[PDB]
Amino acid sequence: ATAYTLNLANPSASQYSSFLDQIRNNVRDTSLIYGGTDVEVIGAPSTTDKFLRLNFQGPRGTVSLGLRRENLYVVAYLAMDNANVNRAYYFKNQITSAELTALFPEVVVANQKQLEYGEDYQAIEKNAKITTGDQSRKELGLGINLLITMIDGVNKKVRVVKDEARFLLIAIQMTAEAARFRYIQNLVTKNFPNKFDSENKVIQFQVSWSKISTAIFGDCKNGVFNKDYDFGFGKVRQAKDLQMGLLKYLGRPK
Repeated sequence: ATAYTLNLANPSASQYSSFLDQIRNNVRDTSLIYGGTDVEVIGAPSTTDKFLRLNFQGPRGTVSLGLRRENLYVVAYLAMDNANVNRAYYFKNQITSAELTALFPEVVVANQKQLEYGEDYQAIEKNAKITTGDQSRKELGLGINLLITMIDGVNKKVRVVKDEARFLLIAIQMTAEAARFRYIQNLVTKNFPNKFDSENKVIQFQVSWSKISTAIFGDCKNGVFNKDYDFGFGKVRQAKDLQMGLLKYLGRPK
């Protein structure tokens, strides 16, 4: 229903940051305070407003992303094919035809296609056909200019799973992940708008969202963890050092 647009025609660091804040502010429950921190926390699941639409506006067209408001998981994407026909591709276990019709009204039922692979990084990465290093998303790098290049691969083009998968990897990280982790946001704005190398720390943050959220929710007092934690990149005792942007909903603080 609700939609936010990122103007990639005339991108600026401030616009990107405000865009992420709009996502955070949309899904958060301001009454939720985890571990005595000021970090935004996603609110309880809604049965009336389940999805959020993100529009990547470019000079040659617009590609859209659909995310679940309850956890920021990707559910689908919209892009015009080589015949300028709007088409929506979705993950079966994430959304239905009726909901997809409401999310992307410009796409007719016949043009709704269920993706052949899973929504997890592993499944998408295998279809991305990355041939160097560990062959994971880390090998693609990050950045505004990279996102623009990836969009060109799906915008008004014949669907190629390799290009589609690569677009999803970058789009998910530049939106959902950047919303959750300020460290990721800061890397993007620091190198704005250039493409740059990703890091082990970037991946380490992503795989430990739940662990980090659980730690702040139930083992943290006034921003200080009750015991040292290590999520892969070193010992942390203060939640502030994690530079979190959005915590997973785990219920209300006890």
